[PDB]
Amino acid sequence: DAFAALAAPENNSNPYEYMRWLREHDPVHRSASGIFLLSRHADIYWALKATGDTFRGPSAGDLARLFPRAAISRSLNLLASTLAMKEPPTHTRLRRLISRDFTVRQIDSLRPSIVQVTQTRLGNIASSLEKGHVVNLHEVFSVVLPMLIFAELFGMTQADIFELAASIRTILEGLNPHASDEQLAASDAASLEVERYFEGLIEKKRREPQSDLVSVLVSTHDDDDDKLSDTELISMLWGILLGGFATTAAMIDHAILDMLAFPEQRRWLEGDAASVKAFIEEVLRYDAPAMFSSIPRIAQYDITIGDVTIPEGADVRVLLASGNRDPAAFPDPDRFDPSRFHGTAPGMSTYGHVLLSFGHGIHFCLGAQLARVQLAECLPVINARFPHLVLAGDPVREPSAFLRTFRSLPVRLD
Ligand code: HEM
Ligand SMILES: C=C1C[C@@]23CC[C@H]4[C@@](C)(CCC[C@@]4(C)C(=O)O)[C@@H]2CC[C@@H]1C3
Repeated sequence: DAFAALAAPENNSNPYEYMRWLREHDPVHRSASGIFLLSRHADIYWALKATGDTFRGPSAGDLARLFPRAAISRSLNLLASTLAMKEPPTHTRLRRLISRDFTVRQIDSLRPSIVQVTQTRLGNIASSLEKGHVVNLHEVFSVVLPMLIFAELFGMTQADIFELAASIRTILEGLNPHASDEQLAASDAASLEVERYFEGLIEKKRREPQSDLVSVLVSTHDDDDDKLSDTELISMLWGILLGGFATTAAMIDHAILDMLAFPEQRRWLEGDAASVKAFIEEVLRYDAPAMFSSIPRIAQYDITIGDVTIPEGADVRVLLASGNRDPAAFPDPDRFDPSRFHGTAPGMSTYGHVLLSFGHGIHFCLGAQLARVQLAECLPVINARFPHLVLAGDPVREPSAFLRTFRSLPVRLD
């Protein structure tokens, strides 16, 4: 069972050796649960692009058949009504309600806050590091920047997002096939607390609307529940919150760790916009924040791939991280090399193969530009501010079945 392999402590630090074995010996892998896992870049790309007809989100019947605990799991039923589980026209309706605030144009208008938050945070980080303290950069920068920026966009107070960060982490870990009974229970319970917060937040924004995404969603719902039902509203709030910062923080963590691990590639962070972006794309390819997606893709046909046949109705997952290191798509895949993404469109290598960390197709990440811009603003500043930064020991990873997140990124000045 590949999902238990990826969650095993042995493979927590570097799971790519197992992923390499999986691509070569079982690329269309059937787990013990009957869930399939695609590890080759070309198959992952096809599955993502084919979502719509060949693959769809689960119906009511699929949900009961594949997730028998669904009637009992608050987290699973909240997921079932997010737009990531839907196809057009429903998917098109939901996405258009939220896409404006994530466009290039609107993300640009956040750059002053990103700079301000970055400079304010670093000024305090510098003060502590010049005394010779050790700083958990994950805790005091990597999570803080996207939490604050997301809260501003979404309509949450900074106090709210910090109060809920622990609930978010707990919810996220229950969203994978290897989740233990305890993790699933804890996830459902935290989803309840998050849902109660949003009930309070909805009434506040109903009575006090601002230029934030939650206010737009609530007014849309209040005006016409066929544009956004009560079920779709609460799943959207819960879902966007889940996706709003945890993976961005992990990207920042990975970027800092790559900065310190490969001093030769650090020069890319000192160049023009294109050179900085190229570094960030290679961070995303080299170690995706989500190894695979919690989102099920249900086969609408028997799908024969080589000698393996995926039966109709089967849940299929995509190992984004493995496709990112597939030598058929990225030569010398274990080399960290920003030149792959220099001068090209975002996510596209100079040889025409895409990174997969943001997905592809109808469910391509809504927040990709928001994530990329935050790191493009702060990473060159970190690099210039602290040239003598080093690790003060091994980073402590958040043990996860599928997310590549950290509990600590301990640094100090040399
Ligand atoms: C580096 C940071 C991020 C990564 C690696 C990431 C990853 C992903 C992936 C892999 C998917 C597709 C999942 C699938 O197709 O099964 C996705 C979709 C999505 N992401 Fe991102 N995400 C990031 C940041 C964000 C942020 C900051 C937001 C802010 C709202 C966000 C919102 C969404 C939404 C709404 C979708 C669903 C889009 C749709 O179904 O049409 N993500 N993300
Ligand atoms: C509104 C939503 C935002 C979304 C983005 C993708 C994200 C999840 C699924 C949470 C787990 C990690 C990750 C990266 C994944 O796909 O596994 C999240 C919750 C539900 C939907 C999709």
